[PDB]
Amino acid sequence: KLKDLISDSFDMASLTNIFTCSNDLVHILGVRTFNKLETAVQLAVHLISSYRQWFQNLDDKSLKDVITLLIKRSLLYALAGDSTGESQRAFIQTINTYFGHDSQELSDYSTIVIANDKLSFSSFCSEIPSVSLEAHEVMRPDIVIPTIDTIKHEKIFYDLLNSKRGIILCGPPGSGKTMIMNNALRNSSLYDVVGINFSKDTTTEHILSALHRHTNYVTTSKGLTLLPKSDIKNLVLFCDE
Repeated sequence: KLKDLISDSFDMASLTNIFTCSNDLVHILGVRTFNKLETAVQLAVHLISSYRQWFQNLDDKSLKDVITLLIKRSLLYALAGDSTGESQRAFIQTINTYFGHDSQELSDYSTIVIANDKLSFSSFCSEIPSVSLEAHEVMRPDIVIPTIDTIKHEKIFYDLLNSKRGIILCGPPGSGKTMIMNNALRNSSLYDVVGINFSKDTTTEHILSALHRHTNYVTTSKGLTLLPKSDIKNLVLFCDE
């Protein structure tokens, strides 16, 4: 049922225009759409399967709506996830134009959250509380001011990480990329961070030693030797620069 809904949810006649418009866009670390397709499909399928038991009680219209919204978000963050904020917004407008208008419209910060005691869906935007600081807390190297963009980036970073594919965080210096990664992975207790600071000269032996610091070799009759880690909690080999 879910695979039929995914296949019937998006049709290539609509997506040709989306891909062509994606080509007409400035891309930092530019990669051809033929390669971004893997990220788009993987993220879309992971997002759709993350709620695969909460569609049974949902009517088919709303099921199609939620599938289309997830597809739109994955396409946005794969095709145009490496562009400027304004370019992304233009791409939400493009996606909403080219997809059918009978589906839920992706917004700048559209998200899906749900309670099992009271079934909830549809787009939720600007639900971050505002906090005021004391006078003596103006500048310390420990104070973060959460905004809509920071929450959005943490959410999409976590969603990409849960899809089992690598993430490259491109940004100007002092944009808090490691800050976003730390706040995204410290809230959950399923990923372990092993940071590596790349230098001008770096050998594979550094990566191997860092992995061996946290990971334990195993030997099996099938699969020969494998390299798990110590615990069930997953690993993240964050390699900066």
